[PDB]
Amino acid sequence: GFKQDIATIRGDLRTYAQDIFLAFLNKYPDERRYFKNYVGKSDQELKSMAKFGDHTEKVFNLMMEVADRATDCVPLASDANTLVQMKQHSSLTTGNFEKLFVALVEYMRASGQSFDSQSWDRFGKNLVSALSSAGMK
Ligand code: HEM
Ligand SMILES: O=[N+]([O-])c1ccc(O)cc1
Repeated sequence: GFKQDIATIRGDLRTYAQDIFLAFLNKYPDERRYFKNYVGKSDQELKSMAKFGDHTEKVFNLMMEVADRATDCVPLASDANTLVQMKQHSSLTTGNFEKLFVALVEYMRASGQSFDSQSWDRFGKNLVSALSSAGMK
């Protein structure tokens, strides 16, 4: 289930982080805008860049901490608040997050693997709702 999926992702965090983020950027290419140093680079080119891997790992690390502190896929209001208040997120809406979680849920379905995709779908919805509540537009 959802706890096991956190263990699976954490187990190979850099590979899942890159694979899922790239699925996100390729599914929603206008999102590439917020990431000026990833513009005009192939998946392969990006996976060779230390800093691409480092930033995606830090994002998915924090995402896995928020997932782990959640109860029945409902995140803490304080985790939501952390995500709205970070300077790096100051020009984002809930739609940016929605799209990430649509990409994460589609990756999992398309994976060979028994991910609890419906739980990640629900976690994404709950987090987008909590982010709104904490004042993100
Ligand atoms: C659960 C979802 C997300 C989490 C946990 C998260 C977490 C983080 C973290 C930890 C950083 C700092 C990275 C570092 O210093 O290396 C960061 C930066 C950033 N995040 Fe997010 N983020 C999320 C979603 C998004 C989304 C959906 C967008 C845009 C569509 C976004 C845009 C950015 C940008 C532009 C930065 C700064 C530049 C960069 O580090 O690449 N984030 N985020
Ligand atoms: O998935 N994301 O939103 C990300 C991914 C990588 C990054 O450096 C910043 C944000």
